[PDB]
Amino acid sequence: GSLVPRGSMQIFVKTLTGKTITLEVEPSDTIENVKAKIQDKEGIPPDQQRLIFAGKQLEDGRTLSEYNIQKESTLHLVLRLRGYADLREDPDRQDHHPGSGAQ
Repeated sequence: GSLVPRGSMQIFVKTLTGKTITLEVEPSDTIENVKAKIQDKEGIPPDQQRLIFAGKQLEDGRTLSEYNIQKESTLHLVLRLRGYADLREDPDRQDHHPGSGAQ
């Protein structure tokens, strides 16, 4: 059971049962996008997923830069883990940008 990340982001996450899932971290990366990383590990829904930082749980969904919070260290956010990962058929899309280059 091993898969390769897309954003090359790795973090430490501990579930209630003890399971561990790799999550992405960044100043401009909020739980909104992070949900795509954790979803590939177990597939836990961010809508119900709980965010626990420094033992304190939260709910709001903002960036570390805007919320000035420390999530690029140790964060554990998992709701009723299950255990389901893979290398194929995972939550990941293309990070391309628009063109619009006329003469």
